Amino acid sequence: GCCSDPRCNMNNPDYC
Repeated sequence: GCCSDPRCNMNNPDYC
């Protein structure tokens, strides 16, 4: 999903 964007990444802790 969002491994490069840390914001999107932190928004969805269960996934990358």
